[PDB]
Amino acid sequence: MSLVNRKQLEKMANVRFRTQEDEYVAILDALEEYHNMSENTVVEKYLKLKDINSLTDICIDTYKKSGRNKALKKFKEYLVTEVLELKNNNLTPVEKNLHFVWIGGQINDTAINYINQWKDVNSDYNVNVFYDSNAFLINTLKKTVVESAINDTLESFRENLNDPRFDYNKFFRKRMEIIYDKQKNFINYYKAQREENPELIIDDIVKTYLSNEYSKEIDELNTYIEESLNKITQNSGNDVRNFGEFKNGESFNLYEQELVERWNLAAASDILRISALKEIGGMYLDVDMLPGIQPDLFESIEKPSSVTVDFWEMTKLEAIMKYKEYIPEYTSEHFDMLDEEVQSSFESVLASKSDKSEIFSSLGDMEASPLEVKIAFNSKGIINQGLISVKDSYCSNLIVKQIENRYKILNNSLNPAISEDNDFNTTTNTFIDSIMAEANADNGRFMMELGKYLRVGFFPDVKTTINLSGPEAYAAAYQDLLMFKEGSMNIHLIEADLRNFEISKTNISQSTEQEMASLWSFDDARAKAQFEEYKRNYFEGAL
Ligand SMILES: O=c1ccn([C@@H]2O[C@H](COP(=O)(O)OP(=O)(O)O)[C@@H](O)[C@H]2O)c(=O)[nH]1
Ligand SMILES: OC[C@H]1O[C@H](O)[C@H](O)[C@@H](O)[C@@H]1O
Ligand SMILES: [Mn+2]
Repeated sequence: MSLVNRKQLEKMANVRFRTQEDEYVAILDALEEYHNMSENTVVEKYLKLKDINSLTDICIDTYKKSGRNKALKKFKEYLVTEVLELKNNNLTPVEKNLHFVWIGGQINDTAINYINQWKDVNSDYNVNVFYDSNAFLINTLKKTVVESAINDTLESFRENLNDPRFDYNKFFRKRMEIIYDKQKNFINYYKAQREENPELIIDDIVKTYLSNEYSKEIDELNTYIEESLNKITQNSGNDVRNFGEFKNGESFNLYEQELVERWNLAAASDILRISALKEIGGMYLDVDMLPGIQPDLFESIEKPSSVTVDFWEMTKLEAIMKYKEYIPEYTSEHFDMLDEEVQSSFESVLASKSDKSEIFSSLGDMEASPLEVKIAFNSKGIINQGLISVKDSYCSNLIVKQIENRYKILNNSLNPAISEDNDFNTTTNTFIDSIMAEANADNGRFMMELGKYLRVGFFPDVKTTINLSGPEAYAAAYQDLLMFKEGSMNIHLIEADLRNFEISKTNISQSTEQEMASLWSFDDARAKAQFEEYKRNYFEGAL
């Protein structure tokens, strides 16, 4: 399992009558050094392999027709394998912290109920539910602005809505234009207020705005802030405004951009979660994730052949919540579709258990490499709804830097476009023209995903966040690690590469009810059902 020594590499890369060139010798020296590093940190050894890798590339480029290159390229594969060896063999304890994030408003009971299942089965774990005490009204601001735009849009189309099958995309298109205008109005107000009185907090500005523009009662908004603050305080709340390292770092401006300007709480949470992991260590979880089910629990019950795996995984939790009642209002939509015999097998199994510890597994003493961040997987690949990292892991730093470099590219084209104070369509075109002029061979595909940034949260199937602060930033960091580099923009890693960094599937139950409804995005199917909902809501409005 050891990777090659100096002599073994000289045999490999041997070419009769060719002297060892300086750049060849350099690799050889560096390799022997690496084998003298028993007492060094894993990170120190990774950095050595990184330099060995860099010296190998130099040698290859310096002598492109060399009989050594075939073996040198082989040697590079060995370096990667060694990183995985290093990663898999030098494990340190994961700090016993569970980190949840809920920002922008009051947390609901169902989110708390999911959180308590984890608490209930991981008593040795300190729980953080990150919130922003300056920013409990962002969810209200977005809701009010979007509902206002919904109404203005219907009043624009009117009877044209009847006929024929009017293209519902026209609705969301016109509504985006109105949303962009209102949002710009607020952003302009926020910036004017901050520059007039830097002591003002987001919520002060938001409630004044809501009161001025939407005739909201600030007394009521005040009471909601009060209630939200109290509730999260009682539920392991941890204020972002006290997270000093995060506040003073280069990501905080990105966080606030998503929070205050774009109203994208999932993107804001993407930025927060990884800084929390870097700075504190532990395990990050989305509030719609539940503890792993005990593997032995349902073994005696065979999945019917007619039913898919993901369907079966949903019904397991639905079975649990039906008979054990751990979480109020939990759906049994799928469990109920089953044959009565299979339902009986579930209730007989669950009945033979008296404890929640017999139902959900505990996380226990986990360990992972100082090099890595482990990430959840689903049918579509990596997903950052579950993350595991020791404090200050090398990858956590790689991910933070990916996100920041991704936002730097975004904002370089976006800010000038927005500062021309034009409408949605003009702004969009200007921004895309700039994105296009700035794209090259190795970021092209990333750039194609940015063009859509301005509609995030407001138009169906706009998922740009994924490419900016979400899963693609992690894939890119992993490529950084295994490619011995920084700033990868073209992802070429395959599933098997990324599988190296996976969280064991048994540590998380992903197929939950709340996971089936995205809070920051919505698909075409959902867009259609919203649009018709809005049509009928409005018609019933004579009240
Ligand atoms: O109003 C909100 C909505 C979302 N989130 C955060 O965004 C995460 C991702 O939400 P969701 O699971 O809906 O995203 P998805 O898995 O559908 O991409 C949540 O767990 C929260 O951390 C938040 O803090 N406030
Ligand atoms: O990156 C956008 C989103 O991607 C994934 O769907 C994760 O579930 C979510 O937590 C994240 O916010
Ligand atoms: Mn989710």
